[PDB]
Amino acid sequence: SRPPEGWPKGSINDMDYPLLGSICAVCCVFVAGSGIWMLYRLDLGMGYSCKPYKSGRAPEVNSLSGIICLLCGTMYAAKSFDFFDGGGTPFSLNWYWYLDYVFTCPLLILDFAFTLDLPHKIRYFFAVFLTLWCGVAAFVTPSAYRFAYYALGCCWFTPFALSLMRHVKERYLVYPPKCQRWLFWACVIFFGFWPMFPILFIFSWLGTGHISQQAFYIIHAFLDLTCKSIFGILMTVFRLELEEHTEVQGLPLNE
Amino acid sequence: SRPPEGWPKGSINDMDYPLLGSICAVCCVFVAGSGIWMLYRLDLGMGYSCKPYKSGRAPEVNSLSGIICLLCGTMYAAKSFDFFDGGGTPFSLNWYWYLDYVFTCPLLILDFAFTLDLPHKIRYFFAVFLTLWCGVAAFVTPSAYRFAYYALGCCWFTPFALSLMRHVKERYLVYPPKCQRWLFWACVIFFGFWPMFPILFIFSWLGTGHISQQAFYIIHAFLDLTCKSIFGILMTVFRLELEEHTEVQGLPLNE
Amino acid sequence: SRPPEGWPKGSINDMDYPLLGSICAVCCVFVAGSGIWMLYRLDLGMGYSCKPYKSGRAPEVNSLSGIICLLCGTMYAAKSFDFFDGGGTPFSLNWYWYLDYVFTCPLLILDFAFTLDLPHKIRYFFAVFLTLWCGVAAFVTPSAYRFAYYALGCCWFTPFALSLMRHVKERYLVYPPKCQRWLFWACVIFFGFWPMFPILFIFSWLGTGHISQQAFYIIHAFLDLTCKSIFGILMTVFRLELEEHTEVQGLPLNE
Ligand SMILES: *C/C=C(C)/C=C/C=C(C)/C=C/C1=C(C)CCCC1(C)C
Ligand SMILES: *C/C=C(C)/C=C/C=C(C)/C=C/C1=C(C)CCCC1(C)C
Ligand SMILES: *C/C=C(C)/C=C/C=C(C)/C=C/C1=C(C)CCCC1(C)C
Repeated sequence: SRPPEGWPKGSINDMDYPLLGSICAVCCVFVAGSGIWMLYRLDLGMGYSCKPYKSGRAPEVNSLSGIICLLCGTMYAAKSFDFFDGGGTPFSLNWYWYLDYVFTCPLLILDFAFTLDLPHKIRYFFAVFLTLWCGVAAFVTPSAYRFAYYALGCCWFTPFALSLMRHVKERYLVYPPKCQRWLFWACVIFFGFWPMFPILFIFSWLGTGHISQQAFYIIHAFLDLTCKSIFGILMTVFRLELEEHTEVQGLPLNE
Repeated sequence: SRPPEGWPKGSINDMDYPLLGSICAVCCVFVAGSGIWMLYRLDLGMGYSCKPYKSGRAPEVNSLSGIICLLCGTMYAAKSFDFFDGGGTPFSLNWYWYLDYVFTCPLLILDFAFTLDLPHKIRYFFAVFLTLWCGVAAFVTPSAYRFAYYALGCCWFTPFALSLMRHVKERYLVYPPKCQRWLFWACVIFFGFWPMFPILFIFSWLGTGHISQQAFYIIHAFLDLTCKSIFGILMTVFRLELEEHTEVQGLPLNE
Repeated sequence: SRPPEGWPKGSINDMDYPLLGSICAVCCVFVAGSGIWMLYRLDLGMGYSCKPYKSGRAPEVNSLSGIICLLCGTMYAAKSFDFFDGGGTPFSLNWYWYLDYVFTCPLLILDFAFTLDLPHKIRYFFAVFLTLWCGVAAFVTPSAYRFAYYALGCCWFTPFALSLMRHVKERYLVYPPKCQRWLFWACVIFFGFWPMFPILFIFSWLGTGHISQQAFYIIHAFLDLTCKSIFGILMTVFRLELEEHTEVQGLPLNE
């Protein structure tokens, strides 16, 4: 991909590769670290009290928050190696925008859906999956059909966002107030930050032209830290509060 | 992919791109529309009587018919954008024949297998998956090993077709006559149309040479409409008849 | 991929393609054959006595050993067609080292994990998946970041190997001595041979330079025969011994 004489001067690929490499490297360590904390604490037991799991194992699906973090962090390690190697390398996760997200965003929606017991888990998964594929297509397409792909993207996303809103709202009163606190912050992230991604696309170098490819890399690093690690920690703490109420103390869910 | 001077005149890629774009666009709307009807009716309740689901949710796997339709329709939107953009675009679902089917055909077999309660669901899934990958390989390979890939394809498909025949036949008498009617039409499609795909490959421009790449695109649009939408509607109506008998009226399956 | 004038003389791709084709072809037949035996015997019933399954079906997950074999054998058929066609063909499973393993190795770990009832099945799956992706990246990367990808690979693999060791050791005394015999050989393969793959990478033409690309193809054919077929047969016989004890004879697991 990289011209043997380096990227052209005025090229969108004429970036500060050392800085980009560095930023991915730190993001790699914090996101992966958060995942290790998540799996560790999950194994410790149920609730803050750390009541022993009857089976001696946590439920399989509780592992998704941590796994998503370890997977996102591993991709940030790859992304770093590409930047430090100057970009345009044979195995570049920095070349096809959104391809990495095809793997992590559908897992995030499942994690949220198992944690709250939302209906229509298969639908939510495919809604998210198709949305990210439209993004990928949108980014590689140089014609105006760029915006045909983007719109097709928005067609999937909008009914997904509104459906999820209604479903979370229905379950938000089932949980006790202590649980309700963590659920609030996770909703802020989901409904605050997920819309940021398509709004950013419009102002990028592929739309209006306000945001450079370099700034775009740095911004997605902050967004990935928030949408994976912090969200992950919020799901973990939400599940600890929930277990303390229902399992350690034996109380019942409003429902 | 597209030469800057357009496709050569005698080229297999010298096609009526406006017509192809148009045809994919209509197929996109009908297939996606059918899927929306499928998920809507599923949510309404069990049977024609629309008896409330006890849990308040349909079973997850009942969503596959509709999902398959929404996924196939979304790919027909992509295929349209590629044709209208003249073909050979960076994100072309019209370039690698059969790649799209790698995602939808294994889902169709699961849908049919959950609906009838066939054995060996994991086997059926991988049988179908491998068959379509052989097709993909067959299409990109320009040598005579084209027919080595095709044969390897047929090796997977033939024992799958015969195994399924036997398994459907065993379950066809379990169901009441009203159900038996819909099951018949779905079998016609599965055993009539699925064989059409490999028979078409032989007469294509990659075999004998009777069918042009353009005609081939138009024919697969009709086959996708039949194998996804109509099949989908037949599964839906079959499940409505079945639920009316077993759930609303409480009758028992012959079995 | 292949220069129209053939591969250069001193090229790593100047190989004995007839011999390579031949070797893949035999490996294809034995691995696929073993899989057919595996599914056949599974269908026969529970234990050596072949006690009828109550449901009339084997459990779905017992099919994985055979499926993995049929999938690996099918890829060896593809690999053969590529070698006989001289290499560098459009659908070459011989071009991107380790890509094929991305599909089979995570399935092997699930098969082993369902058979022994190991905890953390989702974690084990993703540990293996990410490791093989690091291999793929390592192989295509020509820079020294080759060894950054390899190390990242080893970061996933090492905690996986040690975790599995501890978990198998905990379950190895649950099973009766007759079962314990087969479990021993399967552990030899898993802990003997899986480490062979990264040790080979170091001595290859991409590391020190002791092992040629040709020898490397032949060695992986022997390793795939051992890690898929023989392992597969060991899992099958282990499950037959186990069922004879617990199901046919009704005895209890130490646990
Ligand atoms: C961890 C990364 C996350 C949560 C990413 C989410 C990304 C989106 C919600 C992206 C949405 C898009 C559209 C709605 C349409 C156009 C293309 C996208 C991918 C930017
Ligand atoms: C919705 C699309 C469907 C149901 C497609 C099915 C396609 C096949 C059954 C194709 C079969 C093939 C072979 C049996 C061998 C050669 C290659 C194929 C893919 C044409
Ligand atoms: C059937 C094939 C099997 C069991 C292959 C297993 C392969 C590995 C365990 C490979 C391991 C690697 C590393 C630990 C790091 C570097 C890259 C690999 C893929 C060679």
